[PDB]
Amino acid sequence: NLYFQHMRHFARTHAIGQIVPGKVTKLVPFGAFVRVEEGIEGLVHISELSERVPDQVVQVGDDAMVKVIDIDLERRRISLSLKQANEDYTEEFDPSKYGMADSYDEQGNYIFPEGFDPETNEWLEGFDKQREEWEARYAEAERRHKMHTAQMEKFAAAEAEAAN
Repeated sequence: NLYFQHMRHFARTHAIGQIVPGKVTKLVPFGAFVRVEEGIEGLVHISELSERVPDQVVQVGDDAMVKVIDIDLERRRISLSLKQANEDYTEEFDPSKYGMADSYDEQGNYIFPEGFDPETNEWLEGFDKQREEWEARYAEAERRHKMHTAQMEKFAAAEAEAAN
Protein backbone atom coordinates (compact mmCIF):
# COMPACT_ATOMS: atom_id res chain seq x y z
CA ASN A 1 0.00 0.00 0.00
CA LEU A 2 0.99 3.65 -0.43
CA TYR A 3 -0.76 5.43 2.31
CA PHE A 4 2.41 6.62 4.01
CA GLN A 5 3.58 8.10 0.73
CA HIS A 6 0.26 9.81 -0.05
CA MET A 7 0.18 11.33 3.36
CA ARG A 8 3.77 12.50 3.11
CA HIS A 9 2.93 14.11 -0.24
CA PHE A 10 0.00 15.87 1.36
CA ALA A 11 2.15 17.09 4.22
CA ARG A 12 4.84 18.54 1.94
CA THR A 13 2.06 20.47 0.24
CA HIS A 14 0.01 21.55 3.18
CA ALA A 15 2.21 22.76 5.98
CA ILE A 16 1.04 23.03 9.56
CA GLY A 17 -1.03 26.17 9.99
CA GLN A 18 -2.51 26.18 6.50
CA ILE A 19 -6.30 26.59 6.23
CA VAL A 20 -7.64 24.09 3.75
CA PRO A 21 -10.93 23.03 2.25
CA GLY A 22 -12.70 19.95 3.32
CA LYS A 23 -15.90 17.92 3.22
CA VAL A 24 -17.47 16.62 6.38
CA THR A 25 -17.61 12.90 5.82
CA LYS A 26 -18.84 11.27 9.06
CA LEU A 27 -19.83 12.28 12.62
CA VAL A 28 -18.42 10.26 15.49
CA PRO A 29 -19.10 10.69 19.18
CA PHE A 30 -15.65 12.21 19.60
CA GLY A 31 -15.50 14.48 16.50
CA ALA A 32 -16.16 15.02 12.84
CA PHE A 33 -14.18 13.45 10.07
CA VAL A 34 -13.19 15.69 7.19
CA ARG A 35 -11.93 14.65 3.85
CA VAL A 36 -9.22 17.09 2.80
CA GLU A 37 -7.88 15.26 -0.23
CA GLU A 38 -8.77 12.06 -2.08
CA GLY A 39 -7.85 9.25 0.23
CA ILE A 40 -6.90 11.66 2.99
CA GLU A 41 -9.20 12.32 5.85
CA GLY A 42 -8.51 14.05 9.12
CA LEU A 43 -10.31 14.30 12.36
CA VAL A 44 -11.80 17.40 13.90
CA HIS A 45 -11.92 16.72 17.56
CA ILE A 46 -15.06 17.77 19.42
CA SER A 47 -13.16 20.43 21.37
CA GLU A 48 -12.18 22.01 18.07
CA LEU A 49 -15.43 22.29 16.21
CA SER A 50 -16.30 25.84 17.09
CA GLU A 51 -15.50 28.80 19.32
CA ARG A 52 -18.37 27.37 21.36
CA VAL A 53 -22.94 16.46 19.72
CA PRO A 54 -20.95 17.31 16.57
CA ASP A 55 -24.25 17.42 14.77
CA GLN A 56 -24.56 20.57 16.74
CA VAL A 57 -22.08 22.41 14.39
CA VAL A 58 -21.70 20.53 11.17
CA GLN A 59 -23.49 18.02 9.07
CA VAL A 60 -22.41 15.44 6.54
CA GLY A 61 -21.67 16.89 3.11
CA ASP A 62 -20.84 20.35 4.47
CA ASP A 63 -17.98 22.21 2.86
CA ALA A 64 -15.67 23.24 5.69
CA MET A 65 -12.47 25.22 6.02
CA VAL A 66 -10.09 23.71 8.56
CA LYS A 67 -6.72 24.53 9.90
CA VAL A 68 -4.07 21.78 9.78
CA ILE A 69 -2.77 21.67 13.32
CA ASP A 70 -0.89 18.40 13.12
CA ILE A 71 0.33 15.75 10.77
CA ASP A 72 1.55 12.50 12.40
CA LEU A 73 3.09 10.41 9.63
CA GLU A 74 4.10 7.64 12.16
CA ARG A 75 0.42 6.97 12.95
CA ARG A 76 -0.90 8.26 9.59
CA ARG A 77 -3.15 10.71 11.32
CA ILE A 78 -4.02 14.36 10.51
CA SER A 79 -5.43 16.71 13.06
CA LEU A 80 -7.70 19.53 11.99
CA SER A 81 -9.40 22.47 13.67
CA LEU A 82 -12.49 24.35 12.57
CA LYS A 83 -12.32 26.60 15.58
CA GLN A 84 -8.69 27.50 15.03
CA ALA A 85 -9.36 28.39 11.39
CA ASN A 86 -12.17 30.75 12.50
CA GLU A 87 -9.92 32.45 15.05
CA ASP A 88 -7.43 33.29 12.32
CA TYR A 89 -10.06 34.65 9.92
CA THR A 90 -9.88 38.20 8.71
CA GLU A 91 -12.06 39.80 6.19
CA GLU A 92 -8.84 41.11 4.63
CA PHE A 93 -7.30 38.42 2.41
CA ASP A 94 -3.88 37.06 3.46
CA PRO A 95 -2.86 34.54 0.88
CA SER A 96 -0.18 32.98 2.99
CA LYS A 97 -2.73 31.07 5.09
CA TYR A 98 -4.50 29.65 2.04
CA GLY A 99 -1.76 27.91 0.02
CA MET A 100 0.68 30.68 -0.85
CA ALA A 101 3.04 30.53 2.20
CA ASP A 102 5.89 30.26 -0.36
CA SER A 103 5.40 33.76 -1.56
CA TYR A 104 6.46 35.06 1.85
CA ASP A 105 9.80 35.03 3.66
CA GLU A 106 10.55 34.40 7.32
CA GLN A 107 9.90 38.04 8.26
CA GLY A 108 6.64 38.03 6.28
CA ASN A 109 7.90 40.03 3.29
CA TYR A 110 6.36 39.22 -0.08
CA ILE A 111 8.50 37.37 -2.60
CA PHE A 112 7.57 38.12 -6.21
CA PRO A 113 7.77 35.22 -8.70
CA GLU A 114 11.29 35.29 -10.19
CA GLY A 115 10.01 36.08 -13.71
CA PHE A 116 8.06 39.09 -12.66
CA ASP A 117 9.63 42.58 -12.52
CA PRO A 118 8.15 44.57 -9.62
CA GLU A 119 9.33 48.04 -10.76
CA THR A 120 7.83 47.44 -14.20
CA ASN A 121 4.87 45.51 -12.76
CA GLU A 122 5.17 43.25 -15.76
CA TRP A 123 6.22 39.69 -16.43
CA LEU A 124 9.61 39.35 -18.12
CA GLU A 125 9.59 37.44 -21.36
CA GLY A 126 9.92 33.68 -21.21
CA PHE A 127 7.87 32.98 -18.06
CA ASP A 128 4.38 32.03 -19.38
CA LYS A 129 4.22 28.75 -17.59
CA GLN A 130 5.45 30.26 -14.28
CA ARG A 131 2.83 32.95 -14.61
CA GLU A 132 -0.04 30.55 -15.33
CA GLU A 133 0.94 28.52 -12.32
CA TRP A 134 1.17 31.52 -10.10
CA GLU A 135 -2.23 32.72 -11.34
CA ALA A 136 -3.82 29.30 -10.65
CA ARG A 137 -2.39 29.13 -7.14
CA TYR A 138 -3.59 32.62 -6.39
CA ALA A 139 -7.12 31.85 -7.77
CA GLU A 140 -7.14 28.80 -5.51
CA ALA A 141 -6.11 30.80 -2.49
CA GLU A 142 -8.95 33.32 -3.23
CA ARG A 143 -11.44 30.52 -3.61
CA ARG A 144 -10.41 29.24 -0.19
CA HIS A 145 -10.65 32.52 1.55
CA LYS A 146 -14.17 32.97 0.00
CA MET A 147 -15.18 29.54 1.26
CA HIS A 148 -13.91 30.63 4.63
CA THR A 149 -15.90 33.89 4.51
CA ALA A 150 -19.04 31.78 3.78
CA GLN A 151 -18.34 29.53 6.79
CA MET A 152 -17.95 32.60 9.05
CA GLU A 153 -21.26 34.03 7.66
CA LYS A 154 -22.97 30.70 8.11
CA PHE A 155 -21.77 30.44 11.69
CA ALA A 156 -22.81 34.00 12.56
CA ALA A 157 -26.30 33.76 10.92
CA ALA A 158 -26.98 30.53 12.82
CA GLU A 159 -26.03 32.16 16.07
CA ALA A 160 -28.25 35.16 15.45
CA GLU A 161 -31.03 32.73 14.75
CA ALA A 162 -30.20 30.71 17.89
CA ALA A 163 -29.99 33.97 19.89
CA ASN A 164 -33.41 35.15 18.79
